[PDB]
Amino acid sequence: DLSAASHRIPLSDGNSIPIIGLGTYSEPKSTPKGACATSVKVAIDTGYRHIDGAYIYQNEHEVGEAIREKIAEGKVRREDIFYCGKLWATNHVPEMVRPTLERTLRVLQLDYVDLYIIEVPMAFKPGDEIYPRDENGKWLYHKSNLCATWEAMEACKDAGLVKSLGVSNFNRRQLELILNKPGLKHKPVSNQVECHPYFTQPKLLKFCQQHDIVITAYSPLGTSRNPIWVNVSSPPLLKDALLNSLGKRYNKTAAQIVLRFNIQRGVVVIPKSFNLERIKENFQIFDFSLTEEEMKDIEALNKNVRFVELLMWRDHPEYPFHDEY
Ligand SMILES: NC(=O)c1ccc[n+]([C@@H]2O[C@H](COP(=O)([O-])OP(=O)(O)OC[C@H]3O[C@@H](n4cnc5c(N)ncnc54)[C@H](OP(=O)(O)O)[C@@H]3O)[C@@H](O)[C@H]2O)c1
Ligand SMILES: C[C@]12C=CC(=O)C=C1CC[C@@H]1[C@@H]2C(=O)C[C@@]2(C)[C@H]1CC[C@]2(O)/C(O)=C/O
Repeated sequence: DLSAASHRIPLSDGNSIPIIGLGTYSEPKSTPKGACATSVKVAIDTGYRHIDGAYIYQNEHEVGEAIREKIAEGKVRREDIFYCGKLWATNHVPEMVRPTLERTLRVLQLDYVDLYIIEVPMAFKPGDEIYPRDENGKWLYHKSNLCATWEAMEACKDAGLVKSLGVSNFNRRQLELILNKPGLKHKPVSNQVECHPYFTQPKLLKFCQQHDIVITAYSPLGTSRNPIWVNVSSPPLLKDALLNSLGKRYNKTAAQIVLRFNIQRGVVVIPKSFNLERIKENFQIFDFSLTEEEMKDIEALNKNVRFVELLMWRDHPEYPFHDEY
């Protein structure tokens, strides 16, 4: 079915999305300049046709640099590349949405993005600081109004600035809000959330499928496990006994096993790697398939524990991780 040359799955709005993509977040201070650009280029050469990024990653300009060069050389046409950008918490004010998208378009130097999503359901105080906090370190929040923000996102698609609209880190309630919104124009086609063998998102996935919403699994390899923000209570996902055991069976790494797992269930994966060898390794997941029994055993690894909890914002009205899903 899915192959290296053809692995795009349909979105509810008529568009399609490559089931595998390259994630581009990397610790700014511990990441060499140009690393993201080089990686995106290698990814496209390897076969990737989906790049997931965000203005707040502070490297969106490198992403554009790489994409434009590949188009310029004729490696791919703009329509062959799928780029996803995100609207940060400090840009949820309706009037700020379009200008925020336009900024990203100017940074990437492209006419449009394939997918633009609300980064988090929580709104933070607008400004030049992506992490608002007063003198006491108290997080400066802002009253959220998802419906209004969405209408602003819908306007962007009406203007032809983005092909598809979606969300990220949205729970069932927040999704319903948009889905049941009076006079809804464009339903969200995707919800990007943490998803892997240790957090399979069983209920959220079923809900999203009822509405034809595709789930993009971020941190599909269990994250970089940076203690500064990652909950390390759970052991290294890639060190899992079963995942590695199944890997020996197909002569694949645990990383490849976990990526095959999600894409085989229709979940898009956006593994991040700025390493030449690992970028290639993560794409080699079309030359084999997991048996149903194996698929069920891997799913059974679910621990219901998030690597990305974002506890520092558990008090924000829109914190999405309080509910079961
Ligand atoms: N929307 C949201 O709220 C949200 C949140 C977090 C992340 N994301 C997106 O999701 C992407 C993926 O998640 P993530 O970066 O957190 O995590 P991840 O993709 O789960 O894991 C990345 C870590 O794994 C390493 N790695 C990559 N391939 C490997 C392989 N084959 N074997 C062993 N280690 C490997 C990477 O190091 P090397 O680079 O050295 O290979 C890096 O430290 C992000 O980069 C971003 O585009 C979205
Ligand atoms: C999840 C998150 C927000 C949405 C997104 O697309 C990607 C990321 C990955 C990096 C996270 C970021 C945050 O939410 C803020 C964090 C957690 C940052 C790493 C350190 C950080 O910048 C911090 O500690 C300041 O608050």
